[PDB]
Amino acid sequence: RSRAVSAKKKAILSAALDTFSQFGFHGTRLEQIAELAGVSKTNLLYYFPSKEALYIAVLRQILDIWLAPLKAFREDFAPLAAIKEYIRLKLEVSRDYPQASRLFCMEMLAGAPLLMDELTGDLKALIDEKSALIAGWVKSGKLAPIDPQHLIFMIWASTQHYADFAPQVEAVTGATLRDEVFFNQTVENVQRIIIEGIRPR
Amino acid sequence: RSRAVSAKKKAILSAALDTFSQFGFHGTRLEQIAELAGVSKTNLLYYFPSKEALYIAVLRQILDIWLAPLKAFREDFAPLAAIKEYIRLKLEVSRDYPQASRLFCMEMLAGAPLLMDELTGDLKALIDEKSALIAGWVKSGKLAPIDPQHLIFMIWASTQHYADFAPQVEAVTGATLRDEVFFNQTVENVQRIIIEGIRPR
Ligand SMILES: O=c1cc[nH]c(=O)[nH]1
Ligand SMILES: O=c1cc[nH]c(=O)[nH]1
Repeated sequence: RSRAVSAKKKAILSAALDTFSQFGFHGTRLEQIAELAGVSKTNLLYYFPSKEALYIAVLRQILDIWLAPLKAFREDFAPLAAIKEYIRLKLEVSRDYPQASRLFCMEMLAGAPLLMDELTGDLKALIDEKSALIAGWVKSGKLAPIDPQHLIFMIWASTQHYADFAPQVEAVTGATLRDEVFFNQTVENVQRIIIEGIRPR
Repeated sequence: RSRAVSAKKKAILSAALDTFSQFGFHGTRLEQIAELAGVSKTNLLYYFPSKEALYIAVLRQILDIWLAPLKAFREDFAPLAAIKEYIRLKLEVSRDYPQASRLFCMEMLAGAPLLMDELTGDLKALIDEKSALIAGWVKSGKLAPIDPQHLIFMIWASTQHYADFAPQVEAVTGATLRDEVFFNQTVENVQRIIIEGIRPR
């Protein structure tokens, strides 16, 4: 129920996200997340009883933000239209919450030492469910023949690139996703290549 | 053509790759690399005169392997044909050099503090050139109305994804790129999407 209690959790998690994304799992101290969140170690431990708990809690939060649109897919959506929106939402999150993207990525680079079993469990189940859905777009003629998972990965890869690889994107273009023009150019290009790449012909 | 020299340089670069990717730039000490490599610190310093130099060297290796195919591009090439093969080769290097790929990615996550000059200098310079080429194919009607820079980033993103997000790919797929049937499934699919997506119509 409680909004106060949620406000406090979100503050700890937000503070945690920022520290972890700078110092890493092993480099980060609970003492510092507490300082930045404006709460005591005791209070932090009361909500997240181990650094491992907290860290997993922030990573899960990113997944929920990311997977929302995909969880929202239903058997009778217009597929191409749904995918365009998913791409858009994913690029919005790369612009808005790039440190989220970065931490998730950091954890991957280390081998998902903490998040692995979460990927093999909840994530896989969710992807299996929506792969079937997509295969059914394919089976019914609404999409070109494409393997669902590689398509799902492609959306993830191509949208997260702009946060994760921002320094390189900036290096070559002079721009970041916070330039409204460049955001739009990016959305148009990622959408076109992907969507035209899966449009039925 | 000097036997023990060649061998030490390789021992140092490999030791450097492994150590940096565990502990990061600042977590690493030259002593560790030297130790791991079976050379003294002084010896190492003759091959590479600072920690910064060594680190740019390992990342410069994977940069040259990645870019090889792109430097190859010329005005008269069949554009689809060439993009097809580029995708194939990029995924090959994801299969074979995933640790190198991961380190490049980490440097990106860090803001590219140490690599920026390379990105803003030589790499930009190259991508500007090969952008012009690709820009050419589009102008002449040989490709769809695309922005070269973003097509290149999607190739990078989708192909490097299978190395950098390998645990997640395996998590949902049960496969890695070492599994031949998965490797081919990945290439066909990444190719199918990007290629169909940039085909002129
Ligand atoms: O959107 C998502 C969801 C899970 N993993 C990702 O890399 N991206
Ligand atoms: O393949 C490449 C080449 C340059 N930079 C990347 O990130 N990937």
